Amino acid sequence: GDIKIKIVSGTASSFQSGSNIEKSFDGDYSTLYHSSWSNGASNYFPITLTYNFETVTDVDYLIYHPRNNGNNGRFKETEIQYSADGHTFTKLIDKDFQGSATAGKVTFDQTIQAKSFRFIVKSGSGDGQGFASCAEMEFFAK
Ligand SMILES: CC(=O)N[C@H]1[C@H](OC[C@H]2O[C@H](O[C@H](C)[C@H](N)C(=O)O)[C@H](NC(C)=O)[C@@H](O[C@@H]3O[C@H](CO)[C@H](O)[C@H](O)[C@H]3O)[C@H]2O)O[C@H](CO)[C@@H](O)[C@@H]1O
Ligand SMILES: [Ca+2]
Repeated sequence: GDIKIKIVSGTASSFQSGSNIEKSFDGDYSTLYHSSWSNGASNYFPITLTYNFETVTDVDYLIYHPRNNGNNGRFKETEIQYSADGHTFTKLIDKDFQGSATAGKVTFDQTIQAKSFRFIVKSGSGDGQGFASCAEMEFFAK
């Protein structure tokens, strides 16, 4: 029924080497995007994650999949943004994933036309002040 949108590239303002952003769109729920393990800085958060499609595309909802074992980096408070040209970004919604260990779905009020999505991760679960991590990020159209 629903169509999954292909993520072709992305960026992360913080990553641990070997755990860069593309590990969250490789289709494998065991591989992780993971922010830098050096999480002691006062300005460590927020962490900004950008997911890019090939072209502007119709999108109706997204699903964030946290790591399915371990508690380091489960998203908590975020701002979700998107962009129609990959450069200029528009606030979509504030979403609090609550540090949940299960998938978090966000359904948009209306279909949006996006080439890119961006997550401003303000907080995340884990040791110390927390981390940001993601097993898979998915985007769908109805
Ligand atoms: C024993 C020790 O050094 N404890 C310190 C504590 O370490 C936090 C650390 O604990 C576990 O890791 C151990 C060091 C060891 N490698 C192990 O496997 O037991 C956690 N691993 C597991 C499987 O539970 C570590 O989780 C990892 O953390 C990474 C980020 O650092 C990343 O998120 C990985 O994905 C994740 O598996 C981690 O929790 O740290 C405290 C304070 O920070 C210190 O006081 C202890 O001495
Ligand atoms: Ca993955």
